[PDB]
Amino acid sequence: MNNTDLIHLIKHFMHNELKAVEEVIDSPLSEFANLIKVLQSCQGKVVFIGVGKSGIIARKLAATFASTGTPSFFVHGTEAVHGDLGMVAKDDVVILISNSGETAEILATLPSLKKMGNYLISFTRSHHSSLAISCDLSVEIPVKSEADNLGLAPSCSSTVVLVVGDAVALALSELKKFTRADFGLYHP
Ligand SMILES: O=P(O)(O)OC[C@@H](O)[C@@H](O)[C@H](O)CO
Repeated sequence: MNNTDLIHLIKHFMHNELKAVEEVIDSPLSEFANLIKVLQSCQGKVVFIGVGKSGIIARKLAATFASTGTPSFFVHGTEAVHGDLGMVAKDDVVILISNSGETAEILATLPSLKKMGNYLISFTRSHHSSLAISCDLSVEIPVKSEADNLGLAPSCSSTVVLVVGDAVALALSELKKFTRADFGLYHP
């Protein structure tokens, strides 16, 4: 493939991701106000749980929440069922990220988390997913397709969830009057 065509091929995939983000910005995001309110009410930490590429985005979002004034950390969904559920205590709020809302490893956390009693939020592509049905607040982040021809590689979905989560973090940060001086304290 010549240089100009290589460049168009790269821009094709970038553009697919751009479209997926646009689809979400153009959507009503009705439950986002309730999402903000639940997060504002959290008296403990916001614990993000995921596996695979969702889990890597969950790690980014925990770090972004923390760096902008909302204490948060990440627990991997498999490590959770091998003891790390012990990191989650009564006042913590749990956000579980799974694009399908069917990932076996993430659903495996749910019986214990129901016993533990924490407020559970899901980020999935469907309110009808197993995970979403089991959570207290389902946030639906619709993703039509992935960017690859096969539609198999998390690309559109991982990027959309990152943009959505970043915007949530920044709205909470602005709402709580997080300052440059607070930012410097956590970023020496
Ligand atoms: O986002 P869910 O549907 O949980 O899928 C988890 C993983 O399978 C996915 O992110 C993984 O990296 C495979 O692509």
